[PDB]
Amino acid sequence: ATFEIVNRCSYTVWAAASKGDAALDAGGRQLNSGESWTINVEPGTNGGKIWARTDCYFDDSGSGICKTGDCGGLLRCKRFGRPPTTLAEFSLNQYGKDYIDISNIKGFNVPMNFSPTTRGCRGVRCAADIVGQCPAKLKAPGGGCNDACTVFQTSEYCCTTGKCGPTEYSRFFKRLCPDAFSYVLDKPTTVTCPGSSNYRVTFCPT
Repeated sequence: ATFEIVNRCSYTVWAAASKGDAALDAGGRQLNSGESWTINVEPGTNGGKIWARTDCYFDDSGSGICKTGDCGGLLRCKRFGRPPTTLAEFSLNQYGKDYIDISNIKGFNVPMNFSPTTRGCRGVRCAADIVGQCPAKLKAPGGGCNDACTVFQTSEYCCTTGKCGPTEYSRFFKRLCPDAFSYVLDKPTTVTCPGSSNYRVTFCPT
């Protein structure tokens, strides 16, 4: 499957793509403002994620740091990124269908649209100014808006027991972005697409 990753932000981002235990395609790349990078993701990929990283520095070997979304200091991510990270999430070719969503469960750094480029389903978007409106206690000094689990490490925010409800913090993410997951047990906003659809992830779509 192809994913065109497009940076419409006015700032550079370092895109990342991983399924947690491996890179997808090259795993990461710099995207200056306006650039597009198209990756290939193997059919059947389960639990894939794409995200933006901000304020990165990498040496000639591809090792360094980012302020949001850092994946073990690598340009080419093999693992998931450090919160806060707005997440484009997908599982492909799952009994004949693809499943896509956006999640704020690991916080928010960059606004995102995640849409199919082929027929048969809609896209999802979280493009509100979550960083600017972020509750004081969730603001990440390194940049972005943390989720409450990251900040407070409670069973209720992290849904550790698989019993948790919405919270004042989850409701903030949900109010700003109704079409993204705001906590682990949120009413799903997952979209079913035809198996083997192709996609575009756009940072700063509006």
